[PDB]
Amino acid sequence: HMQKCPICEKVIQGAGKLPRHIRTHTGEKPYECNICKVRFTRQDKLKVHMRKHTGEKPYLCQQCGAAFAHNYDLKNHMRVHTGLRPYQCDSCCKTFVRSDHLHRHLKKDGC
Amino acid sequence: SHMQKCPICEKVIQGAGKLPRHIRTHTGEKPYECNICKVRFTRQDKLKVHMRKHTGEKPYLCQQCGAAFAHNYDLKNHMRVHTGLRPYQCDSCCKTFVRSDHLHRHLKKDGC
DNA sequence: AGGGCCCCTTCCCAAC
DNA sequence: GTTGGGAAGGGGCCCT
DNA sequence: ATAGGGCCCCTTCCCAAC
DNA sequence: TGTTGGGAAGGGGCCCTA
Ligand SMILES: [Zn+2]
Ligand SMILES: [Zn+2]
Ligand SMILES: [Zn+2]
Ligand SMILES: [Zn+2]
Ligand SMILES: [Zn+2]
Ligand SMILES: [Zn+2]
Ligand SMILES: [Zn+2]
Ligand SMILES: [Zn+2]
Repeated sequence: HMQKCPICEKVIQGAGKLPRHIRTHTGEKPYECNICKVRFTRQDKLKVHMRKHTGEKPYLCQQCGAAFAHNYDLKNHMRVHTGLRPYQCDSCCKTFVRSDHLHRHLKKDGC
Repeated sequence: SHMQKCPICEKVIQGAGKLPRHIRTHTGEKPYECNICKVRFTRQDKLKVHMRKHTGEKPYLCQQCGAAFAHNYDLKNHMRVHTGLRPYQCDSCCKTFVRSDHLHRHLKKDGC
């Protein structure tokens, strides 16, 4: 369930997820694309890469017809139609539409 | 409880008794206050470091020249003039840096 | 218990 | 100054 | 044999000085 | 302009004491 990496000593969660993390140290990339033969450290990244060769964006917006490569990217897009800005800075009260936009504002100062 | 997940951000915090310290990063609580300048701190060890401003203590002394410094990074920087050593080196560039964060922002800033 | 698969985060940087 | 696509990496969840 | 406080180490970060 | 660097923020290991 939880284990420390023998190289970086950071805690890795999830059973069987340690070899995947160690590949970020060793750099080994077992999964290879059948077309461009670019190698990848993880299988889910290679699967996403194969869609780049076809241009497939399977997740479509119901309102504007916009296509996205990831289903969670489509949920981020729905905020354009709903106008919802769920992230807010408790010091400024300024709102954002993505979490990293709020994270960028907090690491600054003078706010 | 050498390892525990924070009840707020669900991230793993290591070390016994280290969770309330991490919780204060969420709440902003500053229970440690310098009684001279009234500046508040979230951690006791950060208060001790701040006390050196008033005591003038420079506990980091060089073993060769004997110069005293207030922070460990001052001594490490000062050791460079005794050595000439630049300790951090990229391998996809063989470019040399003086601090660790200089190498990190070089491996993540376009370029090579 | 470990493999797919997906969700989620920040970082970079460009379009706007 | 705001938005967002791509990518790296971590963790939850399902199934066999 | 153990848990918590103190203490000091390390890192990346912003961003200003050089 | 690029490079250097001071200090903040935060996480983790070691030691001492109960
Ligand atoms: Zn590691
Ligand atoms: Zn390919
Ligand atoms: Zn839409
Ligand atoms: Zn704000
Ligand atoms: Zn937390
Ligand atoms: Zn003070
Ligand atoms: Zn010296
Ligand atoms: Zn390089």
